[PDB]
Amino acid sequence: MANLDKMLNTTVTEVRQFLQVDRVCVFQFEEDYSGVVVVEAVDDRWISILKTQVRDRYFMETRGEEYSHGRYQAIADIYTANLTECYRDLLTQFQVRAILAVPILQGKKLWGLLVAHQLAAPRQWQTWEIDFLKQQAVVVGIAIQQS
Ligand SMILES: *C(=C)[C@@H]1/C(=C/C2=NC(=C\c3[nH]c(/C=C4\NC(=O)C(C=C)=C4C)c(C)c3CCC(=O)O)/C(CCC(=O)O)=C2C)NC(=O)[C@@H]1C
Repeated sequence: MANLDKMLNTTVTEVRQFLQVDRVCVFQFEEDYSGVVVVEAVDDRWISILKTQVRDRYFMETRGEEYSHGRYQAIADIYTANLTECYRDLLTQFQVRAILAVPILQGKKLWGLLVAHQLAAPRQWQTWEIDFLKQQAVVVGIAIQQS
């Protein structure tokens, strides 16, 4: 079968349950580095962002180049982090307190992001959790090719 959608759904569920976080989702980039939240596991208590189309200026202007070379975002508390206003308001609209966002690659090509959000309260991200989510993104990268 190699059903990609099923594997991705299982992945984000697996991650959300194991890290005990409020949302894990996959953001898939369009050809211009806009994109869509294509798969999501979220706690019922918060609003689902599934299939939201996002036109993020940082991604669209850089064309993901930094994320293609392994940059990631790990922020425990988005209100004390130094974020520009419009990006903080996107996160606020997604009800985010803390964010761990890692690149999903096809070779060196940035295909999307694998993102964990904490929505209840801030949350320190541990070293291993960053490695965990990155390694999950590796597994997704393999699956995408062969889907
Ligand atoms: C203003 C014009 C807005 C805008 C600008 C910026 N976005 C920025 C960085 C950025 N954007 C993302 C995107 C997501 N985070 C998610 O959780 C999801 C979906 C589930 C998406 C699509 C991330 C991860 C980052 C961090 C990049 C990084 O620095 O590692 C920035 C730069 C950050 C800053 O200076 O605060 C700007 C500016 N994005 C908007 O949507 C509107 C258009």
